[PDB]
Parts: sequence; structure tokens; C-alpha cells
Amino acid sequence: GNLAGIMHRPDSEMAYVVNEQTVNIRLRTAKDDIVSVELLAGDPYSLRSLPTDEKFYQVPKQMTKIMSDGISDFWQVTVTEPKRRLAYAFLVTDMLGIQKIYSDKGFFKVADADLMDMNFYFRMPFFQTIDQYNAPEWVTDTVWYQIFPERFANGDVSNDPVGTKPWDSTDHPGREDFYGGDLQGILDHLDHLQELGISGIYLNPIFQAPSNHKYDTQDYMTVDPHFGDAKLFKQLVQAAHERGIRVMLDAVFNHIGDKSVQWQDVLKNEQASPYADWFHIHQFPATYTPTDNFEFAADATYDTFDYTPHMPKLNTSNPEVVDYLLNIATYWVKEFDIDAWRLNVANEIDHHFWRKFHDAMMALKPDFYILGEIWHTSQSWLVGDEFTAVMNYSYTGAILQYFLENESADALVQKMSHQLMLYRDATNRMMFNTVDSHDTPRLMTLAHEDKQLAKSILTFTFMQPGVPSIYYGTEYGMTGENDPDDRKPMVWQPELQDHDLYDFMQKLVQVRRQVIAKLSDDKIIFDVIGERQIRLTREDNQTRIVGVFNNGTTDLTVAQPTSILLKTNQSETQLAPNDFMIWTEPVR
Amino acid sequence: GNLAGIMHRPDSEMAYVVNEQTVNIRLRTAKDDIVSVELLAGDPYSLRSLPTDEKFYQVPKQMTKIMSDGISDFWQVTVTEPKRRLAYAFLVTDMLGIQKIYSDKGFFKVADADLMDMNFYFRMPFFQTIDQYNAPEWVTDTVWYQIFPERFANGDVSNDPVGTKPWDSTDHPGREDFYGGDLQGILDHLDHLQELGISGIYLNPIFQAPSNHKYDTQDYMTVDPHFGDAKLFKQLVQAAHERGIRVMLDAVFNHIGDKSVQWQDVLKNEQASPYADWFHIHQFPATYTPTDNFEFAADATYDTFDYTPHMPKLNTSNPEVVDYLLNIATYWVKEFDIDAWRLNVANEIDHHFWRKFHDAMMALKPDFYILGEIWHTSQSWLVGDEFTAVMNYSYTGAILQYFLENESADALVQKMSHQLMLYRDATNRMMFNTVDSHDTPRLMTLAHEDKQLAKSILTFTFMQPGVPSIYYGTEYGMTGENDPDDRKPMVWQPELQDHDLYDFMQKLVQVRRQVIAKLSDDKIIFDVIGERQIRLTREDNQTRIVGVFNNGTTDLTVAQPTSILLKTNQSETQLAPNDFMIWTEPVR
Ligand SMILES: [Ca+2]
Ligand SMILES: [Ca+2]
Repeated sequence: GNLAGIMHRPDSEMAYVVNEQTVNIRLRTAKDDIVSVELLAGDPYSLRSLPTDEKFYQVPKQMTKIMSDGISDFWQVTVTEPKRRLAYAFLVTDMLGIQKIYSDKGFFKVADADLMDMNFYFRMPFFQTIDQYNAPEWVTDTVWYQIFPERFANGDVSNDPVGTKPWDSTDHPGREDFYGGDLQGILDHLDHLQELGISGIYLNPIFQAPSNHKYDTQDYMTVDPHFGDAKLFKQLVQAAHERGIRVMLDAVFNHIGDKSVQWQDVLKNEQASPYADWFHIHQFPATYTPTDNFEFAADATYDTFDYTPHMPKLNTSNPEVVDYLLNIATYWVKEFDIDAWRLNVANEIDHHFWRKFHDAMMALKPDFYILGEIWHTSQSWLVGDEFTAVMNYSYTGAILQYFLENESADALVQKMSHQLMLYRDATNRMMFNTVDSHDTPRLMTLAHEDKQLAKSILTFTFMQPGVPSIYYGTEYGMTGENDPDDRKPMVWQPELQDHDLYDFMQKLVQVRRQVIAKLSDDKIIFDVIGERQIRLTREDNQTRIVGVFNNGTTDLTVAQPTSILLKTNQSETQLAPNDFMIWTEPVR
Repeated sequence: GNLAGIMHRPDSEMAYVVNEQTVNIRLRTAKDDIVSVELLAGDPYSLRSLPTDEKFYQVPKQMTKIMSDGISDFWQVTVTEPKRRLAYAFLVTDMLGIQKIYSDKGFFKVADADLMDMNFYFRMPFFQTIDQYNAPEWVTDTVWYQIFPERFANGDVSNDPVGTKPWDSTDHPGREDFYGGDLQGILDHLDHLQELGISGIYLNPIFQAPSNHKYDTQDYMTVDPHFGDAKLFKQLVQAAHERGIRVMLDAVFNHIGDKSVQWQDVLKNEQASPYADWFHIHQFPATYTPTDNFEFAADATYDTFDYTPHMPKLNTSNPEVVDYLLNIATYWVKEFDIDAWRLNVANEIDHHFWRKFHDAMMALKPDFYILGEIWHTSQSWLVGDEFTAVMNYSYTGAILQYFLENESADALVQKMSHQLMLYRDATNRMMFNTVDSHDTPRLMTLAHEDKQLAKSILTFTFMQPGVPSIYYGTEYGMTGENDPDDRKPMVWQPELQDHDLYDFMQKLVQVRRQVIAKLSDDKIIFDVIGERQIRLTREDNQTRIVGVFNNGTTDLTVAQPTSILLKTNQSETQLAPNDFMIWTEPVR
């Protein structure tokens, strides 16, 4: 067998606590090299301490091959142990029938293994629920809607910035434009959100800042006055909550804006500033050489987000900064009852801070949702002591690549499988899936205005384990290239809205919330049934939901389903190129 | 190539911060399958943000194959980056010359890789020294001596337990025997320790407890009165410190003894006890059925260490228990200036507690040494936020197995290589290497009283990266089977001491402290030079120390070294079976 392809990392996503007496264990092997895996497991102390002749290694537990990423196969088993201590090893058999035991001590013939020595085995030493990953259940039933507040709705012309342009969803906005969107506009259109069926709003930053996007924070403790005030934000959160809609705000803690009191004090007082060590300043005075691009300097004497001199990086290892940021994070939860924080550039802040943040939030709200913005693999933030989830850009990016280009269905299924096996099962269900955002081109533009393709992408994404999000205006087919063009004023004129797409998105949201969210502990299965043809199944003990996606260039015929939930062709059996069909069937 | 055998786990022992601008990166591949590995790495934002034509991926960095465990090869490189943000990927070429790029997105031909997208790469997002592993430098120069205080020296008959037996190192002690050893006895023999050359004392538990081993704690805040009192312990620590000897105490925090105030309160008051939730009680009253073995019950209604009813497990997730234990840990450091804590059964206490413990200790003493007793792989406790090191029983156990049985030298070198590549390089230098202890048979008994074999085992262990420890009496050749027989009264009668072994151990301690500890940033190399013949090299930029060990059944001839440090044969060129020779040479 391919022994170099076999690996088990103890105390990780491959061995973790699910409840006081139960653990999940995984093994990686080389694809199709290993025929079978059994787990030998039990209480380490039982081997020598108990007077019985029975030994735990005499009754193996079968492991199941659950996924493959094209390189490796992944196997899993759930183990229950009342003594809440576990020693375990793997019996692996390859395609030629060669069997070995694999343990913390390496690879052995069974006859050579020291099975009576507890230290031979991998260990889960005591099942610690304080250390385990917990998923908040309310997120399961959520469909999110992301609002970039400058561009959603102007409900109050009297707070508009100087130079505000007329509201025109056909504009191509520049980087410094204002259209006057604000919190009253969101309040004004809560009926639209409830009619669409969404149950969570994600706001981009709303705190005082000079820009239209407000990531260059001036004051974290004040709603930007062009958006509203504290009273209005409280009214908005209560009105959302009354409609069953949770609220997630954007925490911009990696850097502060250069018009903040703190940075302005550094510019006035240099190293004598009380805030000098709140930042990462290499040489005083803190300076840079301006260029023709506001957002770029080649030589700032302080660390920044990217290379923009207007966003000095915060020193989150400084205990005064930790206290400042934790007080901000507490204030908005305690005084306004928000339900979640989305963490901007969360990977560039240290784990020590995020553990303190996690502890503070869970002490306020044990079901709080902490969402990190990270575009690469995120295992070390998703153990259960830092974030709940991340924005799942690697996963939706792979979906986009499949639908928009011409890779094989095998390639896509390999990539999604790889992703899921990076994380604990409950973590995968908390991941935040959005196909586009204020940082990407719009879906309808990526699809070259092919609405059928856009519907397929959205439906495929809405069938995945993670929770889906709709970027404002997707439901009417808004177009746009990348930032700033993906931030057009929301389309409120009916002549300019795609009503068919809105109707479709209402139906899709209903399949997600009424069917997919209501299965119990389901299994997801990816089947490649032909060239660019995929069958996705989610199933529990009672019911199976199946979606077939034909993204080749030929017609596909399927058996007429008894209960079709959603389809694009008028036929109940034939799928043309880029059609899909979702149905439900009982499990037999 | 064997792609299933290639793996890089970001933010782990394969990618970690060594200082503000420097990181160490590792890759695993299948043994001898990959010919070369280059790293492509640089600031993620530099790709699109900088106006230059240069891109970081145009100048690869060569990685070096540093170890092999017989299954996998391990490659390493050190990278410096002034922007303190790193994106990286690996260029791997197999034995047939097939080259691929391996990144967070998987495996690609170079021509197909999206090298301009920062999200293609693995990431070290910002170099966080607050999250990094730190090794205390004083441990580098230490050789430890482990004292089981009941059995080292009786310096005060007036505190002896009732039934104390006459001091006789030829006795076979029973599990409940007392010989009257105490803290005054240790004070009385500090000259012996200084003459041997040791610079750290590890004491087994000294707090009030009814047994001879005192792991069944009655009161953590009081020195056991058969050992001494607070004044005497302060005198002992100051006297040790005056001689350049650090002091490590045993923290028994996984369980408490059943004669403690807390457990006795549970027995009196059942669930109405203020301490009921300090424990893991499944059913009240807390009870068990006694057996003929004091240390075993089959049905205790509360969790215990092993199956002994006298050691109820502490609930370290309870904040009252956390506070109690942290106060104890603080008290002995603050009031008595101890230098380290050894943590008994440390794996069965939760990571949340150990992070709080770590933070508390480092705030008192930034160079504190935290040593966990764990007999299996310990990666998740050695990241830099919990322990400094563990008792390195997997490593010394492999050494013992080689010298005492007849496996190949390749097998041993594979096992040691596997061990070292589990951990960060600095961690490996902090590991605590003892060949025997109060929990194992004695070295001289394992060696069947073959003193030459015992000398080889000790010398081989003392050349390893971790810090060595001598269990009391090893230096005079004490014998003993496992506990309780490994706890004989210390041999103080000269007629019964092996003076040749004591002389040898003085010389060996001097090679460790004067030569091996004084190299700068050295490399360790394991060479198998013949059947059961091993050449161990440690070398820095100026000097190389080489040890050759002949453990076959034939003579071995080596070149006459110019500067021999330590050898067992009278010859300067010939090694008989089980001889060794250590020398030093300049690096050319
Ligand atoms: Ca307005
Ligand atoms: Ca005494």
C-alpha cells in the first residue's frame, strides 16, 4: 500500500469531541489504495486495569469512506465511550490484501503490535466539552442578505454627503461617489427583504468614516451621521428582529482610518503620542510619499492594510488596543442586541486576540455567530475557540469556476470534497456561502447576462452545507464589474428589474428554508453522472433531496420524479444544456 | 510522483514564526519520491499592488531535505520578509523529472497556476510574535536530577512516619512502605548534586498527602509535615539557587486525593456540598465497591485517575476549580521562587485551563518552564500557548528499544526522525529526556546489569536535542523493577555504590554542559554506517561533535580522532561490541 499517503493527526479535525461521550475520528489514505479501514478503540486504562479477559481491540469498528479529493480518500467513524477517555489505532488493508495496524507509533503487522500498551495508540485523553467546537443552531435556518449601506436606499436626503449624485442604478460609480444610501432606507425596505424570504442582514461598515465604504474608520463608537444615529440603528435592529431577521455588523479591527483621533495624535505628537504603540511604526515621524493613486504608497514608515497609507495597521498585541477593541465589540452587542460580527481581514489579527474576542462574545450571547473574512484555508481559526465560520470564498470560487468555464465535473467535486474535509462537520454547516460581494464582480456580469446560468450557480450553491447569502440586487439581476462597479445604486425602478429572477429567487429561498434546512443530520453526496453532469443528494433517515445539473452541451434524460421542487425546463424528464431539476423522494 | 504523500499544513509546526521578520516552513513528501523542492514566497499584496515588473514567484528559494522517517521525507527552509506577510507555494519535482506547483489550491502544472492571485497561495498572514513558540534559554544549559523525596535521604528522624523502616538500598519496597526521606535530606546532599554536575532538581510531589508518593493530594498549600515545612522548603530553594541549581515541582492537578477537605465534604454532604461540581460525579452518594487491590474499583460513581477510587478527577472546566488551581500554581512560584512546574497526567486536563495556566506563569516569570507529563504525541500542547515541553517518553523509549533488543539502526533513526518532525525546532530542544523514572523499571535492571550497555544508552541520550535528566541513584548503578521496586532507598554506603559509573557520569555531564550545550544553532545528523552501527553528529559553524556507537556483534575500526572526549575502549581506533567513542573536530 501507499503508506506515505496515510495520515491521522490527533486532536484536530480528524479527532474531535461532538458531545460529552462521543467523538468523530477521520483517516486520510491515498485515493483507491486502501480497501477497508477498521478502528480499534476503547478506554486506554481498560487494557491492564480491568480484570476481564475482553480487550477493546478485539471488537473493531468499521470506518466509512465518506469523500475523495482525487488525491486522497477520507474515512470517518463516530465512537461513544462512557469513560470519556479514548485510545485508538487503525487497521488498514490495501488493494493487494496487505493489512497493517497504524498507530501513534507508526505501521506494524498486527502480530507485532503492542496492543496491551495504552501508549501504543493514538489518544483522545479526556473528552473535553469546554474545548469543543459548537455551532449555533439558529444559523441553520438562515438565508442572509448583504447590504452595502451607501447604495441600498436613500431614506433621508437631509443626511446626504455633499456632492451626492441622483439615484441611478445604471451608473458606473467611481471610487469616491456618494448616492446617499442610509439606515432609514434599509428600514423603509424591510418588507422587500421579508417578501424575498431572507432571515439575516449583513451590513458593511456603518461607523463614522470619511469614505463611501467606511473601512477607514474614524470612530467605532458612533453610527456615521450620513447613515443615521444610535436611536435609528436601535429602531432598525428591533424592526428586523420583529420580522424574524437577525443582524450582523462588520468589525474592521485590522486597521483604523488615518482621520481617527488616535492616528491624528500620532501625526501631531510622533513617538510622544499615547497611541504610538497602538500601531506598527517603523520610523517617526510617520510619513509616506503620495502617489497618483490615493490608495497606494510605496514607502510608508508604518505597516498598513495592503499598501494604502490611509489604513494604518492596529497593534492588537498591545493590551490597551485589546481593551479598546473588546469594549467596542461588547458595546454594539450589549446596547443594540446585534446577533453576529463579520471580521474584516481577520487572518491578519493574532489568535490571542481572537480567543479573547470569542470568550467575550460567548459570555454575552452563548449563541453568537463570529464570521471571519479569510479567502484561503482557515483551519486554525475554526477549532471552536475563535470563529464560528469564515466567508467561504474558496468554496464558492470553485463553484463559479466550474459553471463559467469548462472543467470536468470531477474537478469540481474533488475541490469541494477537499474543502469539506479540512474542517469539522458542524463547521462546514456554518460556513458563509456568497457567490459575489462588494469585493468581486457581480454574478450576472460573470455569467455574461445568461440568466439560466446565473440560476444554476445560485441553486447549486444553495444546496451546499454552508449557509447562503444574497448580495443586494442579485434578486433583480444587477450587473457590475469589480469594485467600484459592483456597488451600483440598488435597482428600485420596476422597468429595470428582472421580475422572473426575483420570482425564482423567492422559490429558491423557500426550498432552502423549508426543505434543506429541515433535514436531520443529513449526508451530502456528489455523483458525477456524465460529462459536466452532476447529481447532488442531501439525505437524512426519512427523505432525500436530489438535484441534477446538466452543464454539458447535450440533452440529458432523467426518470420523471414524483415530486419536483424546482426546475428550469418545462419538461419533467429532459434537461437541456444548463438546465437543472431538484426533487424530493422518500428514503427506502 | 506520489502526490498523496505530499502535504503542507499551514499555521502549524510546518509554518511558524521564529521572530518578527522570520518564519520556518516545512513540506512532507513520500520517501525518496521527490528530488527537489523550491519555495515560491513573498508578500501577498506585492503581486498586484507594486508597480514593479519583478514578482516574488520569479526567484525561488531552495528547500533542504532535513530528515526521513522511512515513510516520508521532510524538507525545510527559513524565509525572511520585511512586510511580515507571506504567501507561498512549493515547486516539487519527482524522480522522473515531473514538476508541479503545490499550493493551498492543490497541484498544478506551472503554466496553469494562477501565480498573480494572492489567494492561490498558502498563507502566513501576518507574522505574530504574540502567537509564537518561545524557548527559555536557561533550559539549554541544564542537566536535571529527579528526586522521589521519600527515598533520597532521611535528614530528620523526628518527622518520620509511623512504621518507618531502616534505610536499606537493598530492600524491595512495598507499595505502602516508608523510609523517612525528607527535605532536610535533600539539603544535606546538595554537595553530591553539585559534584555530579547537575543544574536542575525535579521533585516528585511534596505537598501534604497520606501516601509515600503523595499523588493523592490532601492539601496543595502545605508541605507535607513528614517532609518539612514552608521555612525549610524556602531554605532548600535558596540553597539550590546559590549553587546554580534550578527547582521544578510536581503539579498534580488532574485529580485530588480522597482525604482532601473538598472530597470529604462531598462524602458528608452529597450534592449539597459546595464542592459537588468540582468533580465528575455521575450518581450520588459518591461511592464504590472496595476490592482486594486498594488502587482498583470497578464501579465508582465518579470519574477517577485510572480506576482508583482514591483519586477523584477534578473538573477543571469549573471556574472555581480554575481559580483554586491557578492560585496554588501562583503561590509556590511567588512565595518560593521555583523555576518550573512538571504537570502530572497533563493530557487529561483541557486546553482552556492550560492556556490560562501558561498566561499566569509567564506573567510571573517570562522564562518559566512548563513541562507536561504526556507519553504519546503532544503536538497540540506544544504550539507556544500551553506547555514548553513534555517528558519525552516516546523518544527515550525508542532509544531503549534499540539498545536492549536487536532492531536495525535504520529503525531507530526512523523513529527519532519522526519524533523531531512532529514539533517546532525550538520545542525539540526543550523536551525532557529521562531514560527511567519513578514510573518505569531502572536502567541498570533493563540492561541486565551490563554497565557498558547502560553507559551507551545514557551517552546516546545525552547527545540528543532535548535536555537530559538523571533519576536519583542512576549514577551509582541502582537496580529495580517497576514501581514500587524502582523507588529503593538511595544508596549512600560506599561499598554498595558503583564508583566507576559515578566517575563516568561526571564526565558525561561535563561533555553535555561544556561542549554540546555551547554549540550555536546546531544541526543534528543521524548516519547509519553499518549493521547496528550509528554515527551521531551535532555541528554548528565552527565545530562538530561526533559520536560513533557500535552495537553489533563485530568490532568496528574508525579513524583515530585528534581530540577524543569520551570513549569506553582503551583503543583510539577500535570499538568492540557496545563500545562508543565521542570526539570533536573543526568544521572545514
Ligand atoms: Ca441619505
Ligand atoms: Ca525523616
